[PDB]
Amino acid sequence: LVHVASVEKGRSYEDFQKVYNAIALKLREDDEYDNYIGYGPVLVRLAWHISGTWDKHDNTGGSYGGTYRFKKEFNDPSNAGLQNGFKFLEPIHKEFPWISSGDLFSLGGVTAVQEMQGPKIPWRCGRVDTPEDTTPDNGRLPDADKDAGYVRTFFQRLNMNDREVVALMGAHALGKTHLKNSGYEGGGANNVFTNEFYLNLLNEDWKLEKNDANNEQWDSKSGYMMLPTDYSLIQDPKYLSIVKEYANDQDKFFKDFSKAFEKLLENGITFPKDAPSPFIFKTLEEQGL
Ligand code: HEM
Ligand SMILES: Nc1cccc[n+]1CCO
Ligand SMILES: Nc1cccc[n+]1CCO
Repeated sequence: LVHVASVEKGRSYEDFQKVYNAIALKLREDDEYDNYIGYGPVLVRLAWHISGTWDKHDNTGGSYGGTYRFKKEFNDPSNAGLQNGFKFLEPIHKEFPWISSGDLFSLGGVTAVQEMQGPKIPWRCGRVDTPEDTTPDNGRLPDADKDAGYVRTFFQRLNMNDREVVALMGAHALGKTHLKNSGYEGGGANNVFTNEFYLNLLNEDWKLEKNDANNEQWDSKSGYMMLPTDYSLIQDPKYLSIVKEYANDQDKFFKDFSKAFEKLLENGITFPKDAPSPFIFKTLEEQGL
Protein backbone atom coordinates (compact mmCIF):
# COMPACT_ATOMS: atom_id res chain seq x y z
CA LEU A 1 0.00 0.00 0.00
CA VAL A 2 1.72 3.16 -1.27
CA HIS A 3 0.81 6.76 -0.27
CA VAL A 4 2.60 9.27 -2.44
CA ALA A 5 2.90 12.83 -1.12
CA SER A 6 1.20 15.26 -3.52
CA VAL A 7 1.75 19.00 -2.88
CA GLU A 8 -1.49 20.99 -2.57
CA LYS A 9 -1.78 22.52 -5.98
CA GLY A 10 0.50 25.53 -6.44
CA ARG A 11 1.38 25.84 -2.75
CA SER A 12 4.85 26.62 -1.38
CA TYR A 13 6.55 27.43 1.95
CA GLU A 14 4.88 30.86 2.14
CA ASP A 15 1.42 29.28 2.10
CA PHE A 16 2.21 26.86 4.88
CA GLN A 17 3.91 29.54 6.97
CA LYS A 18 0.60 31.43 6.89
CA VAL A 19 -1.18 28.34 8.16
CA TYR A 20 1.44 27.94 10.86
CA ASN A 21 0.97 31.58 11.80
CA ALA A 22 -2.83 31.27 12.04
CA ILE A 23 -2.48 28.27 14.35
CA ALA A 24 0.18 30.03 16.40
CA LEU A 25 -1.89 33.23 16.74
CA LYS A 26 -4.92 31.15 17.84
CA LEU A 27 -2.73 29.36 20.38
CA ARG A 28 -1.82 32.72 21.80
CA GLU A 29 -5.47 33.97 21.74
CA ASP A 30 -7.24 30.96 23.17
CA ASP A 31 -5.32 31.01 26.42
CA GLU A 32 -7.92 29.87 29.00
CA TYR A 33 -8.34 26.33 27.73
CA ASP A 34 -7.81 23.55 30.24
CA ASN A 35 -7.12 25.86 33.18
CA TYR A 36 -4.76 28.12 31.28
CA ILE A 37 -2.58 25.40 29.82
CA GLY A 38 -3.80 26.43 26.37
CA TYR A 39 -4.19 24.20 23.34
CA GLY A 40 -0.45 23.39 22.73
CA PRO A 41 -0.40 20.04 24.48
CA VAL A 42 -3.62 18.67 23.07
CA LEU A 43 -2.46 19.59 19.58
CA VAL A 44 0.78 17.63 20.09
CA ARG A 45 -1.27 14.67 21.31
CA LEU A 46 -3.58 14.97 18.33
CA ALA A 47 -0.65 14.88 15.87
CA TRP A 48 0.71 11.83 17.67
CA HIS A 49 -2.61 9.95 17.67
CA ILE A 50 -3.33 10.59 14.00
CA SER A 51 0.15 9.19 13.22
CA GLY A 52 0.28 6.45 15.82
CA THR A 53 -2.29 4.26 14.12
CA TRP A 54 0.35 3.36 11.52
CA ASP A 55 1.33 -0.25 10.92
CA LYS A 56 4.67 -0.74 9.16
CA HIS A 57 3.60 -4.24 8.04
CA ASP A 58 0.88 -3.16 5.65
CA ASN A 59 1.03 0.68 5.65
CA THR A 60 -2.44 1.01 7.10
CA GLY A 61 -3.19 3.95 9.39
CA GLY A 62 -0.73 6.81 9.69
CA SER A 63 -1.11 10.55 9.24
CA TYR A 64 -1.47 10.58 5.45
CA GLY A 65 -5.19 10.02 4.87
CA GLY A 66 -6.55 12.45 7.45
CA THR A 67 -8.89 9.74 8.66
CA TYR A 68 -9.37 11.23 12.17
CA ARG A 69 -12.13 13.34 10.53
CA PHE A 70 -14.24 10.08 10.31
CA LYS A 71 -16.40 8.97 13.19
CA LYS A 72 -14.83 5.57 13.74
CA GLU A 73 -11.44 7.21 14.51
CA PHE A 74 -12.62 10.33 16.21
CA ASN A 75 -14.76 8.26 18.53
CA ASP A 76 -11.90 5.85 19.40
CA PRO A 77 -11.83 5.68 23.19
CA SER A 78 -8.02 6.20 22.92
CA ASN A 79 -8.80 9.57 21.33
CA ALA A 80 -11.08 10.93 24.03
CA GLY A 81 -10.41 14.61 24.53
CA LEU A 82 -8.82 15.15 21.14
CA GLN A 83 -12.07 16.62 19.89
CA ASN A 84 -10.93 19.79 21.61
CA GLY A 85 -7.92 19.92 19.26
CA PHE A 86 -10.12 19.32 16.33
CA LYS A 87 -12.47 22.14 17.26
CA PHE A 88 -9.52 24.40 17.63
CA LEU A 89 -8.29 23.59 14.12
CA GLU A 90 -11.73 23.94 12.38
CA PRO A 91 -11.53 27.73 11.95
CA ILE A 92 -8.02 27.32 10.62
CA HIS A 93 -9.26 24.77 8.11
CA LYS A 94 -12.12 27.11 7.06
CA GLU A 95 -9.67 29.90 6.42
CA PHE A 96 -7.27 27.59 4.49
CA PRO A 97 -9.59 25.06 2.93
CA TRP A 98 -6.92 23.93 0.50
CA ILE A 99 -4.77 22.20 3.14
CA SER A 100 -5.39 18.47 3.56
CA SER A 101 -6.61 17.15 6.83
CA GLY A 102 -3.42 15.12 7.56
CA ASP A 103 -1.32 18.15 6.72
CA LEU A 104 -3.34 20.29 9.07
CA PHE A 105 -3.33 17.88 11.97
CA SER A 106 0.41 17.19 11.70
CA LEU A 107 1.21 20.88 11.23
CA GLY A 108 -0.81 21.66 14.33
CA GLY A 109 1.59 19.49 16.30
CA VAL A 110 4.68 21.05 14.76
CA THR A 111 3.34 24.51 15.43
CA ALA A 112 2.47 23.68 19.00
CA VAL A 113 5.93 22.25 19.80
CA GLN A 114 7.68 25.25 18.28
CA GLU A 115 5.46 27.88 19.86
CA MET A 116 5.96 26.17 23.21
CA GLN A 117 9.71 26.87 22.83
CA GLY A 118 10.57 23.36 21.65
CA PRO A 119 12.91 22.52 18.88
CA LYS A 120 12.29 23.24 15.27
CA ILE A 121 10.52 20.36 13.55
CA PRO A 122 11.01 20.11 9.85
CA TRP A 123 7.71 19.41 8.17
CA ARG A 124 6.70 18.19 4.77
CA CYS A 125 3.42 18.79 2.96
CA GLY A 126 1.50 16.55 0.64
CA ARG A 127 -0.69 14.26 2.74
CA VAL A 128 -3.92 13.60 0.78
CA ASP A 129 -7.29 12.87 2.28
CA THR A 130 -8.45 9.25 1.76
CA PRO A 131 -11.98 7.84 1.99
CA GLU A 132 -13.89 6.66 5.05
CA ASP A 133 -13.19 3.01 4.32
CA THR A 134 -9.44 3.62 4.81
CA THR A 135 -9.96 4.61 8.48
CA PRO A 136 -8.09 2.24 10.75
CA ASP A 137 -9.99 0.31 13.38
CA ASN A 138 -9.75 1.39 17.03
CA GLY A 139 -7.17 -0.32 19.25
CA ARG A 140 -3.88 0.62 17.53
CA LEU A 141 -2.86 3.28 20.08
CA PRO A 142 -1.02 2.21 23.23
CA ASP A 143 -2.29 1.31 26.70
CA ALA A 144 -0.79 3.23 29.66
CA ASP A 145 -1.10 0.42 32.23
CA LYS A 146 1.81 -1.79 31.27
CA ASP A 147 5.54 -2.31 31.53
CA ALA A 148 8.65 -1.49 29.46
CA GLY A 149 8.44 -4.67 27.43
CA TYR A 150 4.99 -3.69 26.20
CA VAL A 151 6.23 -0.23 25.28
CA ARG A 152 9.19 -1.53 23.31
CA THR A 153 7.10 -4.06 21.48
CA PHE A 154 4.34 -1.56 20.81
CA PHE A 155 6.70 0.88 19.20
CA GLN A 156 8.34 -1.66 16.87
CA ARG A 157 5.06 -1.49 14.88
CA LEU A 158 5.85 2.20 14.34
CA ASN A 159 9.49 1.41 13.41
CA MET A 160 10.79 3.21 16.51
CA ASN A 161 13.82 2.05 18.47
CA ASP A 162 14.65 2.61 22.12
CA ARG A 163 16.19 6.04 21.70
CA GLU A 164 13.26 7.19 19.53
CA VAL A 165 10.70 5.89 22.08
CA VAL A 166 12.41 7.61 24.96
CA ALA A 167 12.81 10.84 23.03
CA LEU A 168 9.10 10.88 21.92
CA MET A 169 7.91 10.23 25.47
CA GLY A 170 9.53 13.48 26.53
CA ALA A 171 6.39 15.15 25.17
CA HIS A 172 4.83 13.97 28.43
CA ALA A 173 6.35 17.05 30.02
CA LEU A 174 3.42 18.81 28.39
CA GLY A 175 -0.18 19.19 29.54
CA LYS A 176 -1.94 16.64 31.65
CA THR A 177 -4.07 13.60 32.02
CA HIS A 178 -7.79 14.02 32.63
CA LEU A 179 -9.69 11.38 34.53
CA LYS A 180 -12.73 11.60 32.28
CA ASN A 181 -10.66 11.03 29.15
CA SER A 182 -8.22 8.29 30.11
CA GLY A 183 -8.74 7.38 33.75
CA TYR A 184 -5.63 9.20 34.90
CA GLU A 185 -5.67 12.04 37.25
CA GLY A 186 -3.43 14.93 36.65
CA GLY A 187 -3.00 18.28 38.24
CA GLY A 188 -0.04 19.16 35.96
CA ALA A 189 0.02 22.40 33.99
CA ASN A 190 3.15 22.80 31.84
CA ASN A 191 2.96 24.35 28.39
CA VAL A 192 6.67 24.96 27.83
CA PHE A 193 8.63 22.28 25.94
CA THR A 194 11.64 21.25 28.02
CA ASN A 195 13.46 18.09 29.09
CA GLU A 196 11.80 18.13 32.53
CA PHE A 197 9.98 14.80 32.03
CA TYR A 198 13.34 13.10 32.40
CA LEU A 199 14.48 15.24 35.31
CA ASN A 200 11.18 14.57 37.10
CA LEU A 201 11.47 10.84 36.49
CA LEU A 202 14.94 10.77 38.04
CA ASN A 203 14.56 13.42 40.76
CA GLU A 204 11.07 13.07 42.28
CA ASP A 205 10.04 10.73 45.08
CA TRP A 206 7.40 8.59 43.28
CA LYS A 207 4.65 6.65 45.08
CA LEU A 208 2.47 4.04 43.39
CA GLU A 209 -1.09 5.16 44.15
CA LYS A 210 -4.61 4.39 43.02
CA ASN A 211 -6.65 7.19 41.54
CA ASP A 212 -10.39 7.76 41.70
CA ALA A 213 -10.93 5.62 38.63
CA ASN A 214 -9.24 2.69 40.44
CA ASN A 215 -6.15 2.80 38.18
CA GLU A 216 -2.59 2.88 39.38
CA GLN A 217 -0.30 5.83 38.68
CA TRP A 218 2.90 7.20 40.11
CA ASP A 219 2.54 10.41 42.09
CA SER A 220 4.93 12.79 43.83
CA LYS A 221 4.45 15.15 46.84
CA SER A 222 5.24 18.03 44.41
CA GLY A 223 2.01 17.19 42.64
CA TYR A 224 3.55 15.49 39.56
CA MET A 225 2.29 12.24 38.07
CA MET A 226 3.62 9.54 35.75
CA LEU A 227 1.72 6.88 33.94
CA PRO A 228 2.94 3.31 34.56
CA THR A 229 4.40 3.32 31.02
CA ASP A 230 6.23 6.61 31.80
CA TYR A 231 7.70 5.03 34.91
CA SER A 232 8.72 1.97 32.97
CA LEU A 233 11.41 4.08 31.29
CA ILE A 234 13.31 4.10 34.62
CA GLN A 235 12.61 0.43 35.44
CA ASP A 236 14.16 -0.95 32.23
CA PRO A 237 17.96 -0.50 32.24
CA LYS A 238 18.24 0.35 28.53
CA TYR A 239 15.55 3.03 28.74
CA LEU A 240 17.07 4.33 31.97
CA SER A 241 20.39 5.06 30.34
CA ILE A 242 18.66 7.17 27.73
CA VAL A 243 16.44 8.97 30.31
CA LYS A 244 19.68 9.98 32.07
CA GLU A 245 21.21 11.13 28.87
CA TYR A 246 18.26 13.46 28.05
CA ALA A 247 18.03 14.68 31.66
CA ASN A 248 21.62 15.84 31.29
CA ASP A 249 21.58 17.34 27.65
CA GLN A 250 18.73 19.62 26.75
CA ASP A 251 20.11 20.11 23.25
CA LYS A 252 20.52 16.42 22.56
CA PHE A 253 17.02 15.78 23.68
CA PHE A 254 15.77 18.56 21.30
CA LYS A 255 17.53 17.21 18.17
CA ASP A 256 16.51 13.64 18.97
CA PHE A 257 12.89 14.59 19.62
CA SER A 258 12.80 16.63 16.46
CA LYS A 259 13.93 13.81 14.23
CA ALA A 260 11.70 11.21 16.00
CA PHE A 261 8.62 13.45 15.81
CA GLU A 262 9.15 14.25 12.19
CA LYS A 263 9.60 10.56 11.45
CA LEU A 264 6.39 9.69 13.39
CA LEU A 265 4.46 12.31 11.40
CA GLU A 266 5.87 11.03 8.13
CA ASN A 267 5.63 7.27 8.60
CA GLY A 268 3.76 5.66 5.70
CA ILE A 269 4.42 8.46 3.19
CA THR A 270 6.48 8.14 0.02
CA PHE A 271 8.04 11.44 -0.95
CA PRO A 272 8.90 11.76 -4.67
CA LYS A 273 12.50 12.55 -5.40
CA ASP A 274 11.30 15.85 -6.86
CA ALA A 275 9.25 16.76 -3.69
CA PRO A 276 10.10 20.04 -1.97
CA SER A 277 12.63 19.88 0.85
CA PRO A 278 11.16 19.89 4.37
CA PHE A 279 10.03 23.27 5.59
CA ILE A 280 11.31 24.87 8.77
CA PHE A 281 8.76 27.41 9.91
CA LYS A 282 9.63 30.59 11.73
CA THR A 283 7.98 31.08 15.14
CA LEU A 284 5.79 34.11 15.74
CA GLU A 285 8.58 35.41 18.00
CA GLU A 286 11.12 35.06 15.22
CA GLN A 287 8.90 37.00 12.83
CA GLY A 288 8.17 39.79 15.37
CA LEU A 289 4.48 38.85 15.29
C1 HEM B 1 3.38 4.48 25.58
C2 HEM B 1 3.08 5.56 24.88
C3 HEM B 1 2.04 6.57 25.34
C4 HEM B 1 0.99 6.39 26.18
C5 HEM B 1 0.50 5.08 26.87
C6 HEM B 1 0.39 7.65 26.32
C7 HEM B 1 -0.75 7.88 27.13
C8 HEM B 1 -1.28 9.14 27.40
C9 HEM B 1 -2.44 9.38 28.26
C10 HEM B 1 -3.24 8.29 29.00
C11 HEM B 1 -2.62 10.69 28.26
C12 HEM B 1 -3.73 11.51 28.93
C13 HEM B 1 -4.93 11.76 28.03
C14 HEM B 1 -6.02 12.59 28.73
O1 HEM B 1 -6.43 12.04 29.77
O2 HEM B 1 -6.35 13.68 28.29
C15 HEM B 1 -1.64 11.35 27.45
C16 HEM B 1 -1.45 12.65 27.22
C17 HEM B 1 -0.56 13.30 26.40
N1 HEM B 1 0.28 12.65 25.57
FE1 HEM B 1 0.72 10.59 25.62
N2 HEM B 1 1.07 8.55 25.56
C18 HEM B 1 2.10 7.93 24.95
C19 HEM B 1 2.93 8.54 24.09
C20 HEM B 1 2.96 9.81 23.65
C21 HEM B 1 3.71 10.43 22.57
C22 HEM B 1 4.65 9.61 21.70
C23 HEM B 1 3.43 11.73 22.46
C24 HEM B 1 3.88 12.76 21.51
C25 HEM B 1 5.16 12.78 21.05
C26 HEM B 1 2.40 11.99 23.50
C27 HEM B 1 1.90 13.25 23.81
C28 HEM B 1 0.97 13.51 24.81
C29 HEM B 1 0.63 14.81 25.21
C30 HEM B 1 1.24 16.10 24.72
C31 HEM B 1 -0.35 14.66 26.25
C32 HEM B 1 -1.08 15.74 27.01
C33 HEM B 1 -2.43 16.15 26.38
C34 HEM B 1 -3.18 17.21 27.14
O3 HEM B 1 -2.67 17.90 27.95
O4 HEM B 1 -4.41 17.33 26.73
N3 HEM B 1 2.10 10.80 24.23
N4 HEM B 1 -0.82 10.34 26.87
N1 LIG C 1 6.46 -2.54 35.81
C1 LIG C 1 5.06 -2.53 35.44
C2 LIG C 1 4.38 -3.78 35.65
C3 LIG C 1 3.04 -3.84 35.31
C4 LIG C 1 2.38 -2.71 34.76
C5 LIG C 1 3.09 -1.52 34.57
N2 LIG C 1 4.41 -1.45 34.92
C6 LIG C 1 5.08 -0.19 34.70
C7 LIG C 1 5.43 0.73 35.90
O1 LIG C 1 4.46 0.80 36.96
N1 LIG D 1 3.15 11.90 32.85
C1 LIG D 1 2.36 12.70 31.98
C2 LIG D 1 1.80 12.10 30.83
C3 LIG D 1 1.06 12.88 29.96
C4 LIG D 1 0.94 14.28 30.24
C5 LIG D 1 1.49 14.76 31.40
N2 LIG D 1 2.18 13.97 32.28
C6 LIG D 1 2.69 14.60 33.48
C7 LIG D 1 3.98 15.37 33.44
O1 LIG D 1 5.06 14.54 33.09
